[PDB]
Amino acid sequence: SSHEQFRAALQAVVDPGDPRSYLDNFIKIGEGSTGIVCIATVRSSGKLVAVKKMDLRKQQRRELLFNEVVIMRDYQHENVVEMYNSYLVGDELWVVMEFLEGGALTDIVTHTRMNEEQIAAVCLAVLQALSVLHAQGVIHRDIKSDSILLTHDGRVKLSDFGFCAQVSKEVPRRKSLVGTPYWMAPELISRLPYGPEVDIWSLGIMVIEMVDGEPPYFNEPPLKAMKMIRDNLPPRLKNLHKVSPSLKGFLDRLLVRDPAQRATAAELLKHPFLAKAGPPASIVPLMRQNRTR
Ligand SMILES: CNC(=O)c1cncc2[nH]nc(C(C)C)c12
Repeated sequence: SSHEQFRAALQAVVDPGDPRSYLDNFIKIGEGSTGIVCIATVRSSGKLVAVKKMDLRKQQRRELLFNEVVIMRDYQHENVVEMYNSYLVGDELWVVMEFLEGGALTDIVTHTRMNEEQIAAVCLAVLQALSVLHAQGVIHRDIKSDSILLTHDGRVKLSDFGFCAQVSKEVPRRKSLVGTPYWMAPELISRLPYGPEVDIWSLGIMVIEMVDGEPPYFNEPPLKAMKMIRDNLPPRLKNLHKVSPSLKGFLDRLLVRDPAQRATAAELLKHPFLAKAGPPASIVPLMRQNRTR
């Protein structure tokens, strides 16, 4: 009933019709917090696309599903996953989007050791995406390795906008407790009204993923890790001796407890650490299909 009501709402904003009419060979390739991801073949072309399928009845905040169509309509960009169409299919929202065949950054940080050229490439690409989003008041709010996808040729794109929000003159700060515990900014855990700064903190934690292979406190259960992030000084690299002074200096601009003193995306784009960034090709050897070839 509220379900039926919500379906009818989603229909108002999505494309008409049914992509099963033009896609074949759905194969499940992963699951996130809002739904599953399949690849599919476009029948006419043989081209591959990704289809995110999000059940309207299995969301913590089902109104956040509108984030998909806000981003799709308004905030497309070369470092954001291309989103082609959205549909209401039975009790699910489907988004047909680009297939990022280089996979998620998670697989790389789990199995591989990135060098600083590679790390600098990912950070530069993400910061390009964030500078543009933040300038328009869009906060991603779930920055972590799982949200960073790669093309086959090593180009970096943000994905998983399901938890994003907008700030504006009339709504200058957000308050919602949103994100993934280990990556959450301390002001957000503290329930202080917050802005785009929270994404810069989360990026800092992703740098720690890239250097150490996991976020701080990853062995603690989530409710307990958030307490630690809230209460303690900024987390430290397990492997400080393994990072250049340039990278440590960069990281120290991200993991600042006071949001007003944290570097902004625009400022971070000028950091000397990012001069180390290799081209997309530098990332390609880390990918599953290449690293044991
Ligand atoms: C883990 N996340 C996803 O699987 C995903 C999410 N949104 C868009 C996508 N395009 N291509 C993929 C996979 C190939 C990584 C995705």
